[PDB]
Amino acid sequence: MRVLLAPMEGVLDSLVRELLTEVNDYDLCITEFVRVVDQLLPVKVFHRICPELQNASRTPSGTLVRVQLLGQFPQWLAENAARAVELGSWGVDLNCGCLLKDPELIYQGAKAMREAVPAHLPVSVKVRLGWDSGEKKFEIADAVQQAGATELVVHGRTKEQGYRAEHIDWQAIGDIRQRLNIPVIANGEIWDWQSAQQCMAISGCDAVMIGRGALNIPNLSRVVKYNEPRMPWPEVVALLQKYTRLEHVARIKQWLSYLRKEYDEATELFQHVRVSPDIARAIQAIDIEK
Ligand SMILES: Cc1cc2nc3c(=O)[nH]c(=O)nc-3n(C[C@H](O)[C@H](O)[C@H](O)COP(=O)(O)O)c2cc1C
Repeated sequence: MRVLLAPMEGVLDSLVRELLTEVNDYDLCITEFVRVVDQLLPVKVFHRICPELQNASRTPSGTLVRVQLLGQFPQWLAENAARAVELGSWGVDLNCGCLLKDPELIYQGAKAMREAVPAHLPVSVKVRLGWDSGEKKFEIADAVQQAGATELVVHGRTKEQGYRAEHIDWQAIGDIRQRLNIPVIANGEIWDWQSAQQCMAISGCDAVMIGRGALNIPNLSRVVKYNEPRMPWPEVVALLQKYTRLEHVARIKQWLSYLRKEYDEATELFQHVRVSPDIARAIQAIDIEK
């Protein structure tokens, strides 16, 4: 089984990647997107989004990270893809879900990137089922394969369905997988060991990507792969303590907000820390127990 850590712009950055990968077995993390328009972005932008590039594309604990690009113009997707790779990125990812209601644009963008990235390095594309309909989710999928992309992440909802749980369609992901000859990584609504098993049995995918769930349960990759139990609240606290010592984070409150769905003890700690960065002391104060 492969488990990928999703890109979560405004939630996951290099610090949380280093934190999480330490206590997980993610096969690969995708960075938050590098926004591409019509310019080659400076080296400094890539290093800042992806500090791992200077560590052979790995978090300190050794988990691979891949730079993601977001954009439309194939020429510039290609030049930025080449630069990502020159700087050390283990392949490059293309965001087509945060998007493109034209399979031709996905085809051209991914192709330019494939040709611009050294053939032995992966070029992956992340998509949704469709814009306002999942009709010809095959067109999109065909586009990606025909472009020469290495693998396809499919978020099992259309753009309009947003993040509504009742709209997740793992079977659609399966129909795409049956049709293609590159790996399909199932994404969306994977929260625990059982939902992962349900997803893979229905889609037939042996690879999944987890986003929001990876914050609700900090060791979700090990939960999914090994049916490890969820990380114990004292360990979560110990982890949030380590987070404070990694150095300005208001993402801490955001994380605690995520943790409220799974850990009862998080709702009180959320209220405490909600309402200056003395929050560091408050968190660092707690004795583990309990
Ligand atoms: C806050 C937030 C930020 C996201 N940022 C990105 C992103 O930068 N690039 C991308 O391809 N998808 C992004 N996504 C989409 C997710 O990676 C993922 O496909 C989606 O959350 C569904 O997976 P999940 O149900 O496991 O969370 C983002 C989603 C959320 C909620």
